[PDB]
Amino acid sequence: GSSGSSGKRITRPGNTDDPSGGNKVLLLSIQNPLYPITVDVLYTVCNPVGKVQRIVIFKRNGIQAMVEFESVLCAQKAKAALNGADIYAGCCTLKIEYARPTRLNVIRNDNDSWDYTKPYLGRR
Repeated sequence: GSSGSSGKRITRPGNTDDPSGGNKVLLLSIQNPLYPITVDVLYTVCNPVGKVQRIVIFKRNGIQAMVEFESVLCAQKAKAALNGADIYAGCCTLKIEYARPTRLNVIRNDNDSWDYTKPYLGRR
């Protein structure tokens, strides 16, 4: 013979979430990028506001690119100065939007994505 009781209580790893907005990283979306938009084009109008950490240009349903800043503060100002900052003749408008993630990723250094923070990669 044998006998035993089995009991348990609901348990989840997830923790209370929050819509807390504000991050050093900002999702920049170029509007009507008829002309090729490289990290330079951005960092060019971005630097004028503050130091830039890195810029990753991806192609997902529209020429997009994420730009990170030293700290959040800088992001606040930069966001504005860039918010609606026309780059080309009535076109290539900048559409900044506090990205979801706070940290970015850069496989390698190229026109697509550039990493200023660490300019030392290939000591060829």
